[PDB]
Amino acid sequence: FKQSIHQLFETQVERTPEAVAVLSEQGQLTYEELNTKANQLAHYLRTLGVKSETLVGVCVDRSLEMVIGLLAILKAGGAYVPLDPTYPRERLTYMVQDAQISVLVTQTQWSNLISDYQGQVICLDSQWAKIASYSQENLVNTVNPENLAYVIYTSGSTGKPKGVMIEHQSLVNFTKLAIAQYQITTSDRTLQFVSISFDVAAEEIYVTLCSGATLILRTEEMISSIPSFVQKSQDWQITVWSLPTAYWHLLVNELVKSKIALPDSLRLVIIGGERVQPELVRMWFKNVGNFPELINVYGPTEGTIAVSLCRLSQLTESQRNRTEIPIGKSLGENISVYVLDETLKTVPPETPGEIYIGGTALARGYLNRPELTAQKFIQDPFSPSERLYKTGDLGRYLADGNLEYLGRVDHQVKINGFRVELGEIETVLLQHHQVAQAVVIDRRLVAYLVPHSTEENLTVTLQQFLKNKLPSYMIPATFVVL
Ligand SMILES: Nc1ncnc2c1ncn2[C@@H]1O[C@H](COP(=O)(O)OC(=O)[C@@H](N)Cc2ccc(O)cc2)[C@@H](O)[C@H]1O
Repeated sequence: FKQSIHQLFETQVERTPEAVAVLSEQGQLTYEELNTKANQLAHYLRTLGVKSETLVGVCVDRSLEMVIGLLAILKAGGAYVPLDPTYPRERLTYMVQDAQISVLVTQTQWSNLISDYQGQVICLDSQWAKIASYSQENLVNTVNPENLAYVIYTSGSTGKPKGVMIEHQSLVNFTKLAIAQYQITTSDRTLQFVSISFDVAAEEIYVTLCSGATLILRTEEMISSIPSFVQKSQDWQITVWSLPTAYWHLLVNELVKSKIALPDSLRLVIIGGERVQPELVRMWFKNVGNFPELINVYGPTEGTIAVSLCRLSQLTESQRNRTEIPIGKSLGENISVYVLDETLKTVPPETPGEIYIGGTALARGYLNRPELTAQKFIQDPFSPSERLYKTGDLGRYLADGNLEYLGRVDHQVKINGFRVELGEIETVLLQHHQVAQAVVIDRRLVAYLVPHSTEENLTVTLQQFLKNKLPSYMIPATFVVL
């Protein structure tokens, strides 16, 4: 039963055309309108040469336009590549060249964001009268499940980011499994929180839209204070929150310090992205109790958003009084989450080892990084038709069957929720004329360096240098010398 993510969306549109698909502070779209507008744009893209396996850059901001754009690119048969407008010009230009993007779906306010850009550009804000002249009908057969849906960049330890290539089939599998796992229904209202730079945005978007619920797009201003976040969520009657762990940590502190009530519509809170602090888990249970439901979700971008989950509100008191909160069990039967030793053998329960993913969840690979792909995406020695992804994460299965996350073997970390390779930062500082050798460590980032020639504005200088190359969260707050 072959399916693309947009076909899944198209089935829902057919079921509930008049339901509200997407709401922002500025306007809303029904399923039918979202669909017809995405089709107009997709037909336009097809006339720009977009077809299966074509990478299309997306540099939009969180808005109805953004959702139209993503869906249109998928319907046209292309794969989208998020280009985060907050990244420096040099980084975005690099990704555009690396990926060979020749179509860019953007907005006039982000013009001049790519250096030397020679391809086709569509500005959704200024060119909508033209896109309105294209067909409103669903496109047929533009893609197969093994075709790409998105290529998303993540931090690279050798000094540049690399694209993780996700096929429709893994994404459709994730989406189907997640809807059933979360029990999403046509009554739910999901807050879209994270930038499309994080694969978690796809969770929020496609889980919502392919189940018939209402996607509610946040503003920048609503997250800067927890009370505003909660109150706005209450005004919106939000039923599902999807939160980066570091943000939920903040939220828990604030809930209790203050005497803030959760929205009465909220039924489910999904968290992930890093190790949840058992103490804050205990504090959530003491002050909030078992409703809303709280779920800890785990996985790398390379396993299509998530591969496991643990329902924290279903844990016993003593399962929660441990020092590690579990990441749980596989999202589904066709996804394997192994703890293996160094010869790729499974180990007895409660023995630590490295986490490997198998089955439907796997990315195709890294884009234009054959050596890195071969090293991470390994042929399964005991199942030769299949691959395993080496997560770099240490874990162990408990006797009760739940997986525990035990840390990293390497120097990847999370800074303010964002995936960071410390070697990326290290590798980039080296390129500067007055840096001879360098080491960056957490925690949160502190840089350690031996200059060629010191001078007393080296902190502000090296930060200026990094500001034009790396995202701001990769910029160490402090530096150290000797
Ligand atoms: N829950 C949990 N605990 C401990 N460590 C976690 C974790 N989730 C993810 N990690 C760590 O982050 C790495 C993967 O980083 P990523 O490729 O940036 O992607 C993600 O974190 C998300 N794809 C996970 C996720 C899914 C769904 C959801 O609602 C929120 C988050 C892992 O290798 C691990 O180190």
